[PDB]
Amino acid sequence: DVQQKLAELERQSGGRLGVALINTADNSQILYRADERFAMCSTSKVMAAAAVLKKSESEPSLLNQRVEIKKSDLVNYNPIAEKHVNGTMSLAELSAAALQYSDNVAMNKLIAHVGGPASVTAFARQLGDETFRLDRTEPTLNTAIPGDPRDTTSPRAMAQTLRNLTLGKALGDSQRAQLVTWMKGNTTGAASIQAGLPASWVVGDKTGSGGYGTTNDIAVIWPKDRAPLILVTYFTQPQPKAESRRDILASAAKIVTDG
Ligand SMILES: *C(=O)N1C[C@H](NOS(=O)(=O)O)CC[C@H]1C(=O)NC1CCNCC1
Repeated sequence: DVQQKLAELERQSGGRLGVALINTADNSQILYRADERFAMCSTSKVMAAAAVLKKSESEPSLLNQRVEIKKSDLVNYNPIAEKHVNGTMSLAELSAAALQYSDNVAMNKLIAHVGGPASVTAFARQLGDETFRLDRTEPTLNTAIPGDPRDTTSPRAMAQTLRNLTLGKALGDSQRAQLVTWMKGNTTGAASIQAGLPASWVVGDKTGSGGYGTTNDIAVIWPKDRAPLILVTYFTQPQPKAESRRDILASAAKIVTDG
């Protein structure tokens, strides 16, 4: 059965695997270590962008507001922001960069705008997600030290929240659509959950990686002519310098779907 297959995959992987699937056809779930904490890494960018979208509902100019980019903002991973040094990007542009290029400067500007990691966390609490915690900014939020609760959530909580954000009513109509549009346009993701699904299925996802070989993906999935699914696959390893294992996420996706 599905639980045995996931346990076997986890054993083969040598690490710790967390899965939560929500099938909106029947409100059923497939859960594996779904209440354990895992470091989110770049998957936390979805919540930061959603927090800005929420604020924009009462401030219609917000997505157009200009944010300065300076050398001092640069970190290491900034493919979009590094092209606008001494200029500005709008909050919409920063959201797109964070979600589609995983730019870490862009994430930091979303965090700062809403008031910092504790404000992103407070947004999650307002949604009814009492598990999510964003503690740090980029780049340090990705350390993924085993046993460290900073910058973690559980698969169950993140699946339920991603469902709320992309399919439910957490966000206004325009803002929900915007988040879905951004996630459907991500430039990565094909090697993770998508690699375990049929070619025809439509996916909006956000990946992440970090210390301890942490390899993550969170997705909303539209199978052909079926109600959507939400899938969270989090994975981390014992060794600080372990390499990423996107194949494990693909394999988990294949196990928990009928595709
Ligand atoms: C997110 O987890 N990131 C951002 C960037 N893109 O990876 S993706 O998987 O999101 O596409 C690089 C990996 C990761 C990240 O921020 N890693 C840190 C880079 C700086 N050193 C510490 C790890």
